[PDB]
Amino acid sequence: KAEWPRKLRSQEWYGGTSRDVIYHRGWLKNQGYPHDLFDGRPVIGILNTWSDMTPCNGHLRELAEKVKAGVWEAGGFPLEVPVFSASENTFRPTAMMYRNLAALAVEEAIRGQPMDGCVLLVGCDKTTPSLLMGAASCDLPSIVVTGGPMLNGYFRGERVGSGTHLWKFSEMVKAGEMTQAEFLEAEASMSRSSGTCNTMGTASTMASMAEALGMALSGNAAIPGVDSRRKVMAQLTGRRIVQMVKDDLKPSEIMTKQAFENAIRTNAAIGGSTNAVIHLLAIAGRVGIDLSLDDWDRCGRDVPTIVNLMPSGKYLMEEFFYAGGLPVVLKRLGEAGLLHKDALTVSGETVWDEVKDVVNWNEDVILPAEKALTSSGGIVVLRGNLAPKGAVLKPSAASPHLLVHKGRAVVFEDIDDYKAKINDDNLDIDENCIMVMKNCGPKGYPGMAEVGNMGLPPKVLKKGILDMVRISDARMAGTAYGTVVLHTSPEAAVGGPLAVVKNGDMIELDVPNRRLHLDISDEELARRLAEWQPNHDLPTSGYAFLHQQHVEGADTGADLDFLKGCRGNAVGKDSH
Amino acid sequence: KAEWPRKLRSQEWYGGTSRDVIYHRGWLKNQGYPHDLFDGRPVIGILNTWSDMTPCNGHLRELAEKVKAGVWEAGGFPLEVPVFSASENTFRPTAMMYRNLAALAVEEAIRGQPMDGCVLLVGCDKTTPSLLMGAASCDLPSIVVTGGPMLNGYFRGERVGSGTHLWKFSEMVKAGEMTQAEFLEAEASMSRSSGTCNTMGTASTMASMAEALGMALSGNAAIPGVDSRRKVMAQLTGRRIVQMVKDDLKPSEIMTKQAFENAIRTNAAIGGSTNAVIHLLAIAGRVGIDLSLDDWDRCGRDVPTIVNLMPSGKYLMEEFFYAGGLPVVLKRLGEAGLLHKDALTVSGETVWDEVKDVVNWNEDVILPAEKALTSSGGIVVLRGNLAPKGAVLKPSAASPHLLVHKGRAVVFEDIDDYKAKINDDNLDIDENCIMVMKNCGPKGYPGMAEVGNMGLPPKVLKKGILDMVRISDARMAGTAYGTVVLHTSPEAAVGGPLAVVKNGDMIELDVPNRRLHLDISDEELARRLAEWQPNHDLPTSGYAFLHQQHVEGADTGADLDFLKGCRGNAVGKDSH
Amino acid sequence: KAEWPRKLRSQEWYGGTSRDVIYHRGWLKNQGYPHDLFDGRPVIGILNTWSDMTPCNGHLRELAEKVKAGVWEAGGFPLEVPVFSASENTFRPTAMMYRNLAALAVEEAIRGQPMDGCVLLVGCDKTTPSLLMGAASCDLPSIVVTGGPMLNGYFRGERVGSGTHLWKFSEMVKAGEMTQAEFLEAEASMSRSSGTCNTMGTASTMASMAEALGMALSGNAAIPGVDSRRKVMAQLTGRRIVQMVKDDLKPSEIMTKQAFENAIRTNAAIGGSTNAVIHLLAIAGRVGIDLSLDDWDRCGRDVPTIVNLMPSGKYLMEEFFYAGGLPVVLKRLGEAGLLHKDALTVSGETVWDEVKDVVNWNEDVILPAEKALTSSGGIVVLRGNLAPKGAVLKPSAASPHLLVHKGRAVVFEDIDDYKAKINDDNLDIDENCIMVMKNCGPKGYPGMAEVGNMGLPPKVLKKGILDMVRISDARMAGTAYGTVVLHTSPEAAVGGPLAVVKNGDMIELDVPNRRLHLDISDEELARRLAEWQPNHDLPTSGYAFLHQQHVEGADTGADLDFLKGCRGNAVGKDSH
Ligand code: FES
Ligand code: FES
Ligand code: FES
Ligand SMILES: [Mg+2]
Ligand SMILES: [Mg+2]
Ligand SMILES: [Mg+2]
Repeated sequence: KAEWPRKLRSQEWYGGTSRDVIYHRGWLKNQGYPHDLFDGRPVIGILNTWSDMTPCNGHLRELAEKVKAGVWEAGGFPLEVPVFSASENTFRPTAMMYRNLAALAVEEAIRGQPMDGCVLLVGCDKTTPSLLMGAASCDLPSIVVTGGPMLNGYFRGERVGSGTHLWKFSEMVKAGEMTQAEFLEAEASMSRSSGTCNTMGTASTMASMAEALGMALSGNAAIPGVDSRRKVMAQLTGRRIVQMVKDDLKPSEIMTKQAFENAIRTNAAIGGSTNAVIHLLAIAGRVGIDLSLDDWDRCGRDVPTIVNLMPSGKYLMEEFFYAGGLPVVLKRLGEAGLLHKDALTVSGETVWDEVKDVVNWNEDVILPAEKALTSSGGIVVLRGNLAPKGAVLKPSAASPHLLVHKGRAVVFEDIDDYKAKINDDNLDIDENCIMVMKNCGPKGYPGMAEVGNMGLPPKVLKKGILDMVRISDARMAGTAYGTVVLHTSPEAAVGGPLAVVKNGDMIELDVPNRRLHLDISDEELARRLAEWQPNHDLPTSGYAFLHQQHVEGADTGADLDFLKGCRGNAVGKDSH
Repeated sequence: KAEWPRKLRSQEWYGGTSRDVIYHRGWLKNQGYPHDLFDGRPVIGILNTWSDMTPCNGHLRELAEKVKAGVWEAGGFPLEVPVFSASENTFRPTAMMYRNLAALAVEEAIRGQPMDGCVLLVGCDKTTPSLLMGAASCDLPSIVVTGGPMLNGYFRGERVGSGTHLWKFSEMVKAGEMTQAEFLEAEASMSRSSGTCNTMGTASTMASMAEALGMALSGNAAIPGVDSRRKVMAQLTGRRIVQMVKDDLKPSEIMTKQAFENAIRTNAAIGGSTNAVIHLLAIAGRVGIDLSLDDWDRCGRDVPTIVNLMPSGKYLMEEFFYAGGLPVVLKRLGEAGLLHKDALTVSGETVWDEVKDVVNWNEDVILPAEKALTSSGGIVVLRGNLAPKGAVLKPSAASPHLLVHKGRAVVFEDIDDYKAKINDDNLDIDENCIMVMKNCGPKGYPGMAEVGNMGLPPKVLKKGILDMVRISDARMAGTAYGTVVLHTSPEAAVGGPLAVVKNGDMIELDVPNRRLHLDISDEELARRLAEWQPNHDLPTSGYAFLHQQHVEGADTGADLDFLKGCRGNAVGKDSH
Repeated sequence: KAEWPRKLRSQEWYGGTSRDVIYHRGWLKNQGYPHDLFDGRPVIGILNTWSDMTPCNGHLRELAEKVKAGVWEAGGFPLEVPVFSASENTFRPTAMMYRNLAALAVEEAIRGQPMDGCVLLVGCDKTTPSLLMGAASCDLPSIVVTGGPMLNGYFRGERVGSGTHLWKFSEMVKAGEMTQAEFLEAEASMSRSSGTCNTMGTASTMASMAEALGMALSGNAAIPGVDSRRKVMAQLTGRRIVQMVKDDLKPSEIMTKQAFENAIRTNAAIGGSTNAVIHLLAIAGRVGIDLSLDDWDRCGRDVPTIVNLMPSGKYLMEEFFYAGGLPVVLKRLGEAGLLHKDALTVSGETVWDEVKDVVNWNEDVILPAEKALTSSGGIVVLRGNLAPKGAVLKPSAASPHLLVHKGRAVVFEDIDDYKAKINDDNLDIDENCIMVMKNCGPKGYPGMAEVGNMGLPPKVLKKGILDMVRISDARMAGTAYGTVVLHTSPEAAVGGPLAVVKNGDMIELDVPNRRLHLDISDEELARRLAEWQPNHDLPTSGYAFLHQQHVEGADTGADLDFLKGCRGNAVGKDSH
């Protein structure tokens, strides 16, 4: 470890008696700080994604105060810094488009200001990855505090998740099976405490990825946003980041290729969102680890999903927490040759040393190896002429008889074409057809929306059929079922083969052999591709234009090309 | 109703251009208020019992902000006013001693300052009664906001209440049946969100009493302190109190003898704390309603306890809430000739009009009339030479074979004598003995502590016996079982017959006939009483002295004598 | 000093593993505190008089957060506790009546809860004395944080104080010499930042008394409530109180008879409010120091008033601060044999060691000894048959030719009689008359209002006469001029000789000889006194009744009799 005492980067702002420093120090003193706070003790930036418009993060200012208390206790100097908050439930066209913008803004807010370490206060879907991406591109000691999930929803005395019962309550408000005064009580019971989606959606998955990567204190992922112990862990986190600054325990020493592999296997074990694939690839591209879609494939194999939570299962995050949460799961991976046991965490201990003594307190929700939901619930990476740079599928959430399936393509040229055609009873489609949607990726939608879980055509569900093969260049909510191929790359909008799929074309899906094949000749594919031109709207100005010019494919994390890698934390030139 | 517009009492401070008013108005303007806020619109005092030392009320400042928003929306002028917070879990000798002091301080803070209406932000045990007592002695329009109970505690995957498992975890930390690192996780799971005790203890009972008296919006009692809908109800409350000021909807028009009777029957139906007896008698003595121990007896009869919650039952407040909470219970009392249906509430509607359409969503926790826990779970008032001014007992929590019981007295001269003798194996006591404790009432303890649920002597539980008859002048937690006689009045310390009970004396308890008899001659009782002198310590100064001089007996609510009644809201003389 | 480590009184609540302690500790943990905060480190109660209805204290919650940060830094456990806030600008009949009630409530909030030390967050007039009174009756280590004065008011480009220009702007709104839109800008400029009255009124005087008694860090009195350095001093105060708990630096070791004498001389040097006499006598009666009106007389002599501030002078608190504030003044008293130099302060250093090196930066506001306003600007204590227990007068604010004056009495039987008669042109009064007002003391007004600075009769000011001798049993604002005799004791309402003064009686005022004489025979005084009966209204219930029964005279500080003295900090009996 590094020498303590030493001159930290904040002392470039706050150390000495040159005119430069009495400007910086004397200005900050107008908020009323004792002079010894500028003596070179660690200055801790608390990066807070709280916003009134990101209700998933509604309690994060209370957590900031707990962090602050911990920094004070440990003799640091805490400064809260709000950062761009990309909420999935408010941002249009899709929060995924603004993740890279939050990451840019976080990076520059870190490097450009006198902070020595970082607490990443996160919660809603895209906050966790964008803060880790921006923090990783600076490589100052950083630690994640997770907001935590909402409590269980109870409407009429039954367990309702968040986003699950969106179908029944909209179907019933129009089909007259409930009042409007009945419907307002129903909505008020789905999201009834501060916090994130309480299924194994993107928020729960990314909190789990943060803890499994070792970037948060052990136990961080599953505490309800509203439990006392979430405040406790916030204050302990504030104590810890001061020591981490002294020791210079940097993210590049935590997010090693072995830690990413631990996260991949944890994603399998928890049945986590397919969004974690895109985000971990993006975070690794900031740290500078070589991580690929193929790493997701090889490390995901033969890891049973063990947590019995919707969508894949029965319970919600509350129960996952009361059973011991993510540590119990990490133990089991360690008891099976799947965990890299000696991976360093932010506590200074190894992941195995943190988890090895925890007890599973409800085997109904953290299942024994025998009663697991799937024996290989990792994500699979399909390749072929239709996805030359790769596509992903969650086999746990699929239908056995459709894992190997060939069928004829019904094509939707974009999201509007899909909504026009799907419910139309004139559409030529049966259950062996393969639904194919284009122009839904990063550049195409724009922003790669969660439209990949296309709803089946009404004339197909009338037969009592619940699943069909669907392919697109889009994403999918962590909450989903069905045999869905996602993140098809290159996306249609950049001229990938998926752009030139026509109705009637034969498509073969072969998951056991990781194959996804468009059954046309190489000549016909070549001539269809040479004829291609970008049919979607091209922005001419604004951030939309920037994203259109610079976003990459979901196969490498869908980052902006000029933002890949780590640019360090060197202090910039002085402003006077 | 009253005339609106009109000159409200705040305009004595803030209306006109006399020097008196530009002092008052001009000073308050240093916090930055537009001038039209002083135009005579309702000035709403938000009386907040939040404190860092009353963790039951930990989230009340967040609720104050929701109330404030509602007052703003409705065109009032909101001003937060902290008031004395008597927390049962911090205050020694007992929070009951400071309830009257909080009520005094609340009363004077209302009458002495320019507020036209009151929001009573309450939660922990004694806050609800002391704020209602002080507000009732002013009779300005007032409305109660309840903090709400803590979530269910889960330690190892089983439901633990608050205060229930205090026995097992202390027994096991010393008997070595769990680590110290195991014990710290256990404690951190008993009280794991902001709020009050989540059984049918004094806090849940007094929240229910407030709603049943109609002094809070319907649905107020059972929302977890931490549920979104508790904030919603806070904001609606802030809107409503502005209209109530305009209409002059005063507490004296809500807390009618019929409303108190509705509360008494609700206490029976919910199996509520015996503390509600003392508090409702105290609140009624401020409003000026004639309510007596006998009213508790007659109105409590033949009301089954229907809510299946500890101590009397199986579940906790969370489940009571998800089933529909107190409105469901008030409906059932209305569907049975037990409710005064036309009693006015603070909403402007009648109690029956508020509840009549609500649905019971879990009959396991709000039981049908057939499966009720007791068919007459009201409280009973015992009288006799031993309690000439009355004593109370909760028959639901008693043992059938001990409802009628005569036995010989084992006397404990005070609380110290009890702890010295109870575990001593030399003590002459069997299970037919009647345990009798003195000097535990208002003047005696001092403050009437919750020591009435005396623990049995170890040599008696060795036989597998769980209950004995106990008598004292003390109180009991809302959480309790056993055949216990409470609030024996006059207390021992003021020379009531309980003072002169000696070991070996025959005592008869006869609940069906409301009898509690000390079997000695009237001559022997007279000569024992003439010999009496006050053996406990007499304070010479401080608040303890004031309480010693002026507190009355638990039979009339244990208020201070010079604080009984309503002194109105007349503006006092001007300070210059 | 005392042993550190040791078991502090909070460990009676939070130390061990008995059931008693897991109740207390486990409950407080619902706000989310790490377990080691209960390890016996100092628990610091931050007693906060903030209220939306005490605008003088409007920024005190921000200061509480600065204190909290300091307690955290020093390894204590900070808990904010709101206390009763007696604001002079809102409370009717007068905040003086509620000072003893705030002191009672503060005392019991300290002794009854698990705090080891106290930060007294104060500001508006009566907050400082009531918190010191309550804290002194417990004698736990305590330290004062002062809110600070408002900035200078500027209306039209001239310096206006707070309360000074109340005459001109009310005279002009009715005499048409300004618009109503002009008048609203004028009021908005008198009180234009958060803080207390910015003259040498009661708030500035009591802040100065706290610093001179050594109960606040040096420099505490004069920082504008709104200056950055007031937040700095709050945080330093939070650091310091943790050490003070460890060292057991108690108020009884700071408020020695020598410290009170230092305050008396400081009051003279600053030309402080006559209210400080009543409050210091009250505080000393809690500590148990023998301090008397005579101590005020002897120690006040020959101390020139040096601070050039209204009412006695030209500038306001802002300028007093920029010149060095109270330390500069304490130095000068030390450079003149007037200071007890070795008096201990809360910093651990002596008062002289704190101040001895400070520099006077504006001798226009802290005057040299030559240019002083008065050479003996202490307060004088008059005695005689008319004030047998004493009366006070500020000679600086008097008229030289009226210091020795005999005249005939014009009597006002109470405050209502005065307002009825004073402006009536039929009243038999010239400038040699001595105006005498009764029934304005503690029991009489009730509450001893600031009505002693009676306005002269219009027919007297028409001659260009600005001063007349006035006598009453009332108080006076810190802001005042004129030859006024105050705090006449015993007050009229308790049968003091002032009760039986009749029109035409000769009264002699002789300040140089400390004499105030009612020129009637001892026989006529005796028979007038035997005929006396209490003509004012007697309260029958409520706090008014309590005050009527128990308040004493202004000659001993006007405390409640049963609240005099120190009752210690012994932990009370356990509540279960
Ligand atoms: S919307 Fe924020 S967690 Fe799903
Ligand atoms: S201690 Fe506050 S609710 Fe029981
Ligand atoms: S009114 Fe609060 S300082 Fe004068
Ligand atoms: Mg999402
Ligand atoms: Mg209780
Ligand atoms: Mg004053």
